Amino acid sequence: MKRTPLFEKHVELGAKMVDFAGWEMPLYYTSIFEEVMAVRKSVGMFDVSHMGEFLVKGPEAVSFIDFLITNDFSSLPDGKAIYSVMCNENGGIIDDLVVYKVSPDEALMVVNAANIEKDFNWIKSHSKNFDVEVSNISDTTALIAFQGPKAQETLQELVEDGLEEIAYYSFRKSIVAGVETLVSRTGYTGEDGFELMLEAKNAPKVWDALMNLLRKIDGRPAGLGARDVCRLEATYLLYGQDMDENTNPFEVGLSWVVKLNKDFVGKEALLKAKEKVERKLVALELSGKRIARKGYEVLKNGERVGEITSGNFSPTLGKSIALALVSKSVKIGDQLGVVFPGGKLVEALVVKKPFYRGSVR
Repeated sequence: MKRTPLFEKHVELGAKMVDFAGWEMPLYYTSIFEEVMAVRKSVGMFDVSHMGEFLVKGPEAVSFIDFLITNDFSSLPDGKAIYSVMCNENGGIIDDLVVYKVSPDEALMVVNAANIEKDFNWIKSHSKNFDVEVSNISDTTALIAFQGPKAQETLQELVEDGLEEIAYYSFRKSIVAGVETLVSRTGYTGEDGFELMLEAKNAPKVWDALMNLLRKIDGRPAGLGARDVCRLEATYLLYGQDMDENTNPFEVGLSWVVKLNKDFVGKEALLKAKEKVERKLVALELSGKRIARKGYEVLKNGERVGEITSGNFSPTLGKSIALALVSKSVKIGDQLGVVFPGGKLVEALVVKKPFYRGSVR
């Protein structure tokens, strides 16, 4: 499996390793629940160096990005990032991502680990008519997520610039624990927090410095187990589980990242798609302790209405929770049934999204 520049650190901390998108990653260090608690109460630090980063440099960086993504990038000012999806000609989601507008001549794209190759090939196969050069810097770049209600007050000590100034989804080049870092107020937890992008060679030192601070505030390093629990609670999506090329943005609650007033790949397909949205992604709270998994059939009074996309147990709400892609007819308050292996039906209630809103700005 692929190894992050922090692999040795994880093993040393005694984390239980798991395979994620071909990467050898920490499922947890102590326990999934203790790590989720850390994120919800103090600080949870995640190694997300498996994420990919692409650089788009050139006079037409802005137009190129605006052409590739569904969200409006042509308006973003320097130092601002944007969440979006990138669609194919048929409106299918190739991947969701975050693009940083460094300057009119430079944009940075952070994409999902499992999609680095697919994404990069797609982006490069579309740079032809744009005065830009696209490069993949993933191989030498690391990314650390410092998340929690106490993330800022804890991290400040090591950052030479004021974190307060950095607004939600804004970023700034600064120095962290003595190394150049691209610091953004972004996250996947539902709590306040930042992501620290840096040269892979400097990841070990930054991680150790941060670990030092965590022990002081009773925070903790957090693995993929806690990452999935927190993102699901926050009701954020995970490409491949909740959406893929067989779903368009409107079907999974991402209409807000699609701006049809501009031109982009998949535009025409999406105009038509918007006219007939036949599916939706709903939040479910199941009865019992069993966790629903992707693919489990979801029924309404005995008739199929869709299927589970993501499932897990939320210690924050003390409930088995799930996301499910179902027919447009399903509404909040409905009593559904989830078919577990062996045909066992488990009751589920449709609830308003998101399950939980923390300290995120």
